Amino acid sequence: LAKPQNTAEVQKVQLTGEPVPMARCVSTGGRPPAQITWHSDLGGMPNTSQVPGFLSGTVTVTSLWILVPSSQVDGKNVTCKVEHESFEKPQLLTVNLTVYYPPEVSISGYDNNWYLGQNEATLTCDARSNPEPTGYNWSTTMGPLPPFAVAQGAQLLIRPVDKPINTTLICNVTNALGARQAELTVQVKEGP
Ligand SMILES: *[C@@H]1O[C@H](CO[C@@H]2O[C@@H](C)[C@@H](O)[C@@H](O)[C@@H]2O)[C@@H](O[C@@H]2O[C@H](CO)[C@@H](O[C@@H]3O[C@H](CO)[C@@H](O)[C@H](O)[C@@H]3O)[C@H](O)[C@H]2NC(C)=O)[C@H](O)[C@H]1NC(C)=O
Ligand SMILES: *[C@@H]1O[C@H](CO)[C@@H](O[C@@H]2O[C@H](CO)[C@@H](O[C@@H]3O[C@H](CO)[C@@H](O)[C@H](O)[C@@H]3O)[C@H](O)[C@H]2NC(C)=O)[C@H](O)[C@H]1NC(C)=O
Ligand SMILES: *[C@@H]1O[C@H](CO)[C@@H](O[C@@H]2O[C@H](CO)[C@@H](O)[C@H](O)[C@H]2NC(C)=O)[C@H](O)[C@H]1NC(C)=O
Ligand SMILES: *[C@@H]1O[C@H](CO)[C@@H](O[C@@H]2O[C@H](CO)[C@@H](O)[C@H](O)[C@H]2NC(C)=O)[C@H](O)[C@H]1NC(C)=O
Ligand SMILES: *[C@@H]1O[C@H](CO)[C@@H](O)[C@H](O)[C@H]1NC(C)=O
Repeated sequence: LAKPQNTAEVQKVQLTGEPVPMARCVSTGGRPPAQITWHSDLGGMPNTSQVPGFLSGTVTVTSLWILVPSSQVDGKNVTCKVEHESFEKPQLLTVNLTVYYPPEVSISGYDNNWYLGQNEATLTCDARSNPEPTGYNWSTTMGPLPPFAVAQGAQLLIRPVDKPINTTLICNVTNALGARQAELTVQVKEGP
């Protein structure tokens, strides 16, 4: 028998409809051939294959992990387990998935309890994409931003109001692949 060594890269992927290979794992020069299995919180479909090795009697196994690409998987871990009767213990190889996609946006920092004459409250335009977003843009459903709302990069500062107002905000985010956007209505009364 022969002790074979192995590798594993990460096959970068876009947002195609079909299930494509997102991670490869390979054990070259096995005798006998090695056993390759995958383990992770988000299992899919592993497709294995093998070609003759270098020294007569050996075999190199090449297994790829196929899955239907999706935004929440970017950054997640996938582990390949190469087990063979010649190692001290089953060897473990881990890859760091990668998926490019348009920006998914949302706005936080608003508790329906906004009243007249309060202190400066600021909202953040939460956005998760790959690769990182290149530009942020604030505007209103009416066109230009009201005078009490001054834009600050990826955040919008809301100053004190003298009289009640209404305005649905829009955060247009642009990264290297596209440009998306969120919506959001905000109110300020008097009450107590
Ligand atoms: C901010 O807007 C509110 C109302 O907000 C409401 O929802 C928004 C998304 C828009 O669709 C608005 O058009 C809509 O009003 C203003 O106060 C609202 O005024 C309207 C009419 O002036 C009130 O209509 C009432 O409807 C109820 C039943 O739904 C009837 O019982 C009443 O008789 C009356 O017809 C509406 O009730 C009232 N909304 C609230 C929550 O009180 C508000 O004036 C505006 N801000 C400022 C500073 O003017
Ligand atoms: C897979 O690898 C990627 C990058 O190779 C990892 O992304 C990295 O995520 C960490 C934490 O989530 C980021 O580190 C933090 O950076 C900020 C700087 O903004 C710093 O303030 C923090 O103290 C911390 O160091 C890191 O920026 C980010 N890498 C890149 C290139 O953006 C990802 O976590 C890996 N995924 C898994 C499942 O291991
Ligand atoms: C694993 O993938 C291989 C190819 O990587 C599949 O082989 C294909 O087989 C289909 C029919 O089943 C053929 O139409 C293709 O030409 C083959 N593709 C290649 C690249 O050879 C194989 O079917 C897959 N294994 C399993 C068990 O599904
Ligand atoms: C995801 O994979 C990374 C490696 O890319 C893991 O990082 C290891 O963390 C352990 C314990 O924290 C360390 O002993 C190792 O040194 C780290 N690996 C490297 C190469 O530095 C991480 O544990 C994994 N996390 C998840 C959630 O899967
Ligand atoms: C968002 O910003 C991009 C970049 O300039 C622009 O082309 C696009 O028209 C904007 N989208 C909307 C809905 O305003």
